[PDB]
Amino acid sequence: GLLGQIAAMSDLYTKKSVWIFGGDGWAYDIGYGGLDHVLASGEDVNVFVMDTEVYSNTGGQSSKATPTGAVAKFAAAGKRTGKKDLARMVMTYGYVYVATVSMGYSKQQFLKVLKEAE
Amino acid sequence: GKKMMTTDGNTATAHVAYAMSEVAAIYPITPSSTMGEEADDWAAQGRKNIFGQTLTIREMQSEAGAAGAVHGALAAGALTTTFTASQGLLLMIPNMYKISGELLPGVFHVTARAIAAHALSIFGDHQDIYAARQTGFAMLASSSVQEAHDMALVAHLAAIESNVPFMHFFDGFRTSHEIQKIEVLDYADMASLVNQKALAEFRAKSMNPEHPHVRGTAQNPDIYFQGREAANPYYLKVPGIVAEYMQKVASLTGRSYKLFDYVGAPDAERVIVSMGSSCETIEEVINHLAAKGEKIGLIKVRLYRPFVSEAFFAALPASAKVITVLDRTKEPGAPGDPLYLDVCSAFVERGEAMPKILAGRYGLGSKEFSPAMVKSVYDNMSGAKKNHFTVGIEDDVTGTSLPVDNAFADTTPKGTIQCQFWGLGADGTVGANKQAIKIIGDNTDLFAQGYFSYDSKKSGGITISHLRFGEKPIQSTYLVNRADYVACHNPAYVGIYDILEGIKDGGTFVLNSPWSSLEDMDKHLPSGIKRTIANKKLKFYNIDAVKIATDVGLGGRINMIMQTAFFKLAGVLPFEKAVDLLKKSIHKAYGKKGEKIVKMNTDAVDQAVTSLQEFKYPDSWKDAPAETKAEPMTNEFFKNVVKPILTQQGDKLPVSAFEADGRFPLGTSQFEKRGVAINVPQWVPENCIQCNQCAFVCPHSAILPVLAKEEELVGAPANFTALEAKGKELKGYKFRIQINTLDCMGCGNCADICPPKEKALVMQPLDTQRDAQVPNLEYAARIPVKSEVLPRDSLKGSQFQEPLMEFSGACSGCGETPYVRVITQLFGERMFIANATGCSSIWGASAPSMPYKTNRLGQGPAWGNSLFEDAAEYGFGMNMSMFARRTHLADLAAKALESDASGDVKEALQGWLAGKNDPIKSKEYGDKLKKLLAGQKDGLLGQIAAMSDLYTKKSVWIFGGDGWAYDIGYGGLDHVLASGEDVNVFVMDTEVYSNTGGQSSKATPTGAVAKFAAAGKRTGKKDLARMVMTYGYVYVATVSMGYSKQQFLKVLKEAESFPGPSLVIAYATCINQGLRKGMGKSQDVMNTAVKSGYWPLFRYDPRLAAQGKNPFQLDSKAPDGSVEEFLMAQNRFAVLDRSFPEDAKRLRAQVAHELDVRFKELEHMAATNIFESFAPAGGKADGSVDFGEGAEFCTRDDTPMMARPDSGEACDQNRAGTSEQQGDLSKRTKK
Amino acid sequence: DSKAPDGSVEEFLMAQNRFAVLDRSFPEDAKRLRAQVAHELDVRFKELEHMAATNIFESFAPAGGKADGSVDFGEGAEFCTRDDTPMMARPDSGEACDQNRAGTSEQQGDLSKRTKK
Amino acid sequence: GKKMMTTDGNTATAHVAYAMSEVAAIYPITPSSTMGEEADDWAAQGRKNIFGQTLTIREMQSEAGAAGAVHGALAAGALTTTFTASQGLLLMIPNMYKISGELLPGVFHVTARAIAAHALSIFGDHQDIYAARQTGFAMLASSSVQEAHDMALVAHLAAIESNVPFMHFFDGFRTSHEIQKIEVLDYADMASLVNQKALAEFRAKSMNPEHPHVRGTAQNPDIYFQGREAANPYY
Amino acid sequence: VITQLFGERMFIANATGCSSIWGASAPSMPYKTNRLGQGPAWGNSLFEDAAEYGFGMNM
Amino acid sequence: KIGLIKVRLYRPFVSEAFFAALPASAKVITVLDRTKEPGAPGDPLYLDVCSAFVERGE
Ligand SMILES: Cc1ncc(C[n+]2csc(CCOP(=O)(O)OP(=O)(O)O)c2C)c(N)n1
Ligand SMILES: Cc1ncc(C[n+]2csc(CCOP(=O)(O)OP(=O)(O)O)c2C)c(N)n1
Ligand code: SF4
Ligand code: SF4
Ligand code: SF4
Ligand SMILES: [Ca+2]
Ligand SMILES: [Ca+2]
Repeated sequence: GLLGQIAAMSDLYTKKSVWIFGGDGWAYDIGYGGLDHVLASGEDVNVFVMDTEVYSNTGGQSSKATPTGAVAKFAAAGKRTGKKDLARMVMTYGYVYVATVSMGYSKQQFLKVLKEAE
Repeated sequence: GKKMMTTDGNTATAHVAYAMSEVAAIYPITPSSTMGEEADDWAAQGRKNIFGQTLTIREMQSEAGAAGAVHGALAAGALTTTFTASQGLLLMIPNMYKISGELLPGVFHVTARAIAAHALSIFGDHQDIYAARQTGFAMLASSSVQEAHDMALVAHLAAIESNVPFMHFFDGFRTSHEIQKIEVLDYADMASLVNQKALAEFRAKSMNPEHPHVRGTAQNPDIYFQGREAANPYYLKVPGIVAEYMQKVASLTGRSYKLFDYVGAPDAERVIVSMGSSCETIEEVINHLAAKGEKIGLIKVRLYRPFVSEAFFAALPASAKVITVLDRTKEPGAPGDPLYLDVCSAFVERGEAMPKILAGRYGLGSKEFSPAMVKSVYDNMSGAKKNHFTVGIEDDVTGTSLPVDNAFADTTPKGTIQCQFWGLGADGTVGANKQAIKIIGDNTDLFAQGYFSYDSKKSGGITISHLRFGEKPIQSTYLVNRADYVACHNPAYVGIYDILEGIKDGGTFVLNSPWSSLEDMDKHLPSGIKRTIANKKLKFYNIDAVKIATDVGLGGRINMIMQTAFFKLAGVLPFEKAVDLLKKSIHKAYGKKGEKIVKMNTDAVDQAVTSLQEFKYPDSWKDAPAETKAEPMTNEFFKNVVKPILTQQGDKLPVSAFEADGRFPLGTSQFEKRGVAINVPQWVPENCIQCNQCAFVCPHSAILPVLAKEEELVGAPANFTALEAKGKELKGYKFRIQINTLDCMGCGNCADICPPKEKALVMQPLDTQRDAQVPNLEYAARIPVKSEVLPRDSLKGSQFQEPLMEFSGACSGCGETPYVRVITQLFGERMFIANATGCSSIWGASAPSMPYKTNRLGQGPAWGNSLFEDAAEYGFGMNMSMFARRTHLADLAAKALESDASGDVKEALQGWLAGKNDPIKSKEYGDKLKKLLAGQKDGLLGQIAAMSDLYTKKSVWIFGGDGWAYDIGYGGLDHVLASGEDVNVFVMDTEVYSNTGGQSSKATPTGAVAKFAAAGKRTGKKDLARMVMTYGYVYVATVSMGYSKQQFLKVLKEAESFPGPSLVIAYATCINQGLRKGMGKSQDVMNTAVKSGYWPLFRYDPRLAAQGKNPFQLDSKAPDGSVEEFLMAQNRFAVLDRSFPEDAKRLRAQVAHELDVRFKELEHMAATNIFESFAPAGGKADGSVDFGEGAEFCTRDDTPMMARPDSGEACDQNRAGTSEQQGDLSKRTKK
Repeated sequence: DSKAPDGSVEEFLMAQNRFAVLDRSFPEDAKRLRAQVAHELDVRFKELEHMAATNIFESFAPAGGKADGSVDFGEGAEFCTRDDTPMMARPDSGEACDQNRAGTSEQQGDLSKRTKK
Repeated sequence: GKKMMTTDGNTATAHVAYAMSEVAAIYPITPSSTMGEEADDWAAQGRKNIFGQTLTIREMQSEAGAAGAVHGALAAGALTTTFTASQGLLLMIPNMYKISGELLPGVFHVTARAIAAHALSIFGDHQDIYAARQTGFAMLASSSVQEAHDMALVAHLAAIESNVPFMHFFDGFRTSHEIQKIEVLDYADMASLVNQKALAEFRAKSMNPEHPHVRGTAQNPDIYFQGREAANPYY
Repeated sequence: VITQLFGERMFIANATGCSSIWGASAPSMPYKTNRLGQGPAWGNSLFEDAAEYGFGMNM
Repeated sequence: KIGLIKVRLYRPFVSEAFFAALPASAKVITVLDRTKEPGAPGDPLYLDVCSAFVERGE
């Protein structure tokens, strides 16, 4: 009974950290609409976007995250449009922790964001 | 244990799903929307599932999102569900492969619905389940409300044990929406059938950081093929597991099932294989025919996947000499449909007898599958043996349909009352019907069935109900044809519709009408009806429900009276129990605001019963004879297609009546003149200040401003009164406000906003107006619209334009139509409209009636609904086509200038080339050219002559509401907008998913009460405007008609002209927001929305940034404390107050704080020196370069994904370090 | 967390082939765009600056309320809140109401207060 | 006329697609990514299609977006294409029904690829084409690089004339990525096989505010079943 | 480092892309458990739905 | 004595043409499918060919 039940749910005792991993092509393009919804849902999940500023894995195709003038696939003369501002875009909600980072610059600030975001 | 219950198939299944689920990721899609909503209300009421917990429901942005959420949950150990249909289902296909791929106990309940091909459909068929045929999910079909409950249970238990997901489907509407008296089960019983060892294992196999594993891996060719076959043992066991559970449940229920089940004669020679609800009706006919000695049978399929041939056969009689497989779908180009294809493979694979299998199709899009049709399927087996036929349609083009004989007898069991009720929307007929079913079914032990035909018209639409009671279970899954009792609750029907079709001899018939005397009665009822009433020997009862209702105090509300007539004259119950049972319910329901209401209802029942006596009639009726057609000119098409459909005779149209690609011509709305407003605004010339705010406001184009110079007003009616025209430019004309009292919904909007104290427009009952205002309208209709006299886009001048969208089947005082009408009053002649699904498409394109029309010149909005999920990317498609086709024209024109073409021709040509993108010059010049190249057919010049529908710049619009723009279609809206190309998106904001049930959208406000936001949304509105304003190159503006019509026009003009993307979000009212004082108060409300600070009006136009000016302009002033008096005026906000004051007072403060912040942020943006500059575009020029040229290190990997045709040249893969590390190294060994 | 731009921009862009190829092969266009990017980061960072300094801003609550209770947007509403469409039809729907065809409340009343009899 | 060329199945087909298309709404998905990229570099190099115009390629946010863009273009009169595989294809299913539903000459070139079930796969098989079996699109398979060129041509011309969209598929990697010495055709020859009466009609049947019509309508049960069978003569 | 901080108790819903390609190409899998047998529960749903997938787990 | 029918036009599936390619001496015929529909009674190509053979009635 009861006590035994709880004994069996031991892989639920300690709070878990739900992460959502993906790059710029997913977060800014194909998966954005969803990224946005989940983020607007206000529940406790953590999304980490690795920004390469293009669709890497498949051929370096230009993504909505690719910068003005960067040369990628379908942006063969250098992208003629600005980077999609996802950060300022989701910062409009007000209830979503939003941060950007760069390892080469501050590893301290990266850790401060990991600790704060989670 | 067991519990009697009288409900539909949806809730029948949502009963079982809530019980067996721990999580539900959801999304609204007709006809399955209910299930998710009930799953949600129940959870909101503390209801516990089998584990004693309330359900976790969450609403996703789309059903693909829901599919993925359902996937992650199962992966994570929770048992999960989802409800979906047609397109929703298609979007869940990718996941479904992953879900069964990873062997998870998912369960999808789908109310099988048709797929949108030439046209869309909310109705029922198997096009969507068959689309998921290969995903790997098991499929189990229920063919009746009782079966939806059981089969849903089977599907859950079997999933848990087998680890193979299950999709349980039932026909959309014909089962999902059929009320029927069934037996349900207690959660404890469902709980008791659960394999715990299996369930505890699902738990351990799951994801968990305490004992992790990786799933989803990418596999090569060496191991993919194997790992794919590794799940076989499971699919081998999923059938026995289903059989095991059909058996266990039967143990508790008494209702037994088999994978495939036979019904009919043991020595039947002609057997039918069906699936879904057709079986019930087929079974019902089988009995009839068999009682007569016929050797016919039926195999109802339950478990469609996996398809156990062994079990198929165990249900097919050995004497079957011919067998036809009925499929509720159409796979264009296959050699046969799925079910038929499956059965065949069994027969060949069996290698013995071969009964001659015939294939047939029925019910697509909820087409009827009545008994006569089944008789026909059968007769075919013994007669012609036409293979690959259709039943239910007259296929005169391909000639594949079976003939149908309606003289076929009635086949319902002995002792069955069949009823039909004809009513007007919102007269409570349907409600009463659902009530009479609970009442009868709960206090008698007769089976009750109820099905309700509706109307595509949102306001004043008709509604016909079909009820059935009988001592035997009702297997009639078809509409009622031989009615015992037919009731007509709206006198207007008698004349227009076929009220008495099929009524049985001596069948009672009641009519709500004030023609109490043989005199009036005689001066209204048509010949056909008096006759019908006569030769068939009917029991005609006339009742003036309106008056008795007014009399007894119920303010002319006929529901309770017409409810009395049923109970009394229906023949289902003995008089004393009938009137007994009725009163007992008057108290249960009611007992609201005390006794008064109650008693006042009781009295209605009384006098209802008292005044309810047979209308006695003259034998003369037997040959009452024919009337004359006071018919107007209506088109060759209205005459032939749109009228027949509107008068409930569309089934009668053969396939040749419809266009292969399903298109429809515009303006069929013009000839409708429903004339259902109760009160219609009437003009008062002596008060009109001549302003054109009334028409500009009419959500249906009911008001028509006439400006006619005096000699056009000659044969004008005596009463065609007109004022002198105020204005400089306006002097030789007389201006009149013409009320179209037959295309008005009597919303009251115009009069309510009409400016003068002594109103110019006043509401008057339709009958004080119509006689005089009908002919005047016509007159005013064949008078020229003064498009050029005033500035097109000036409030007054706009109302002097041809409205290219009129009389939509949208609600009275709808908040969407005023906008879209003026949008066409400004760009109509050259616009493309890509309409996202929602009220826009529903009111804008419900066959046969189409609001949008062409102008005097035959041009108007090219209209098309792609889907719901992709309106923008669809309108981006058109945009691209115009680029290419318009570019072709320009290279061709550019070429003609190098020819021996006329000088004039060349002069038009460069002018055009120079003004291609000017909607003035492009036309000014294209017309010169259209005349100049007239007749031209040879080479270059001829080519350009043929591309004349490309000469003038077109306006590409993308229409959709908040659910599309903020949710399902956002991702796309965003992309198209980021694309920077010239398209215009117009979002009608209702702050919820209107069209389908007022479900909460990501645009719904803090504390607004919608579906899935049942305690008032506990999150802020998604700020789309500020969200897209971050790009910097997208024109973004918000508007509100009630506040500034001038600013609306300034936004239309500015948005359409910005050489690039434009976003226009408009506050739109809705029946769903629940405006306390009426939709007439709509304009006043949009207006309060801006004053209150609730909805501020701004504009972000990048060309200002181009001139060094700040592109952000506020247009609304700071908040003025109206907020609360604004919120508390909409039921959406006020219900939460009534029912959750402590929580509600909190949230209206949240919203009052939010609008206060957003507006303070809107303030220093207007004042910001910092800002995002602008360039329309301008550079590129021929030249391509790969990111890989002249790079030093490798720029690609050894992966097969990066391999390209010209790849493979060597480079530095970075394995040897940095340049300087490579060199400091070389400079450290050298040798 | 980062400080203002320090003119590194071009020496940064010109270091990645993604940006440098366009230079090699489209100098006239490339010199233009690296200026665009140098202008953009200059704007975004100036906007990133007065946000850090803004007194105006969006407040926060993790969540906390609801509690058992469900209510349809249709309760105690005066006019109809649903249509005759088959899409809106629900299990417990069908009770009569004012479909707005007869006008606004006050228009209904000024009318009653104008015939009465 | 004819031209010897030694290439893979992808470019073998992208040769024909660029020639027969006026618009391409696109999205990258292995193994079919090449086609779209070549369609794009070529356009960037002034290359002309059979009408003497360079191709209009645009990259969407997903292939469902590309499916919808492909739909709006055809509706709007332009002949259109798209390249896709496995999941990309599955996302184009809803539109595909609308595309053949409204009888438009679309053409989808898919390098048939496996579907992600227990695991994902970029490799080749017919799990994705068979998934679109019922959308109403015609299907024509090529079984070798030489056949990808021809069959792609057949698929374009037949679409123009029949008004029934075409999906032309070849195995992913085993054909899409197999270099082989083949014989191609000049655009002028492809141009010469085009039914002009059919093409000029595709143009007139199209959307245009000068002569509008409404498509996409919501139909009830009285007329849905019929209007659905109304396209039979075509198939 | 994200795992050097939360590894023992994390769910990872990986969108397709280099993440899943480098993070889960059978037979070789980078992610490991700790001295105690616990580590990141890893799974690639699809490309189009990484977030809504990780929202599923959350639910 | 072995043969092969390479299918070109899979949809629409013209049975008439299917047959016009199958030798009259075919005594056994195996339909190869490059796919796996879990739980169907056979794959698409195989399913199609069958319906032709039964529908042919010889
Ligand atoms: C539905 C779908 N469409 C297309 C693809 C092909 N694909 C996978 S990787 C890739 C792009 C990867 O994007 P990004 O997030 O930038 O990844 P990274 O740069 O980190 O590799 C795409 C389009 C896919 N897997 N699924
Ligand atoms: C892919 C898909 N999912 C679900 C639906 C069901 N449906 C159509 S209308 C509706 C919501 C309409 O949204 P909104 O834009 O708010 O429309 P309006 O308020 O203007 O009616 C939905 C979900 C659909 N048509 N297609
Ligand atoms: S009451 Fe409404 S529908 Fe009638 S004319 Fe006025 S605005 Fe139009
Ligand atoms: S709103 Fe009133 S005053 Fe103005 S044009 Fe209409 S009827 Fe006349
Ligand atoms: S938007 Fe609202 S008011 Fe308008 S048609 Fe839709 S449900 Fe009716
Ligand atoms: Ca967090
Ligand atoms: Ca524009």
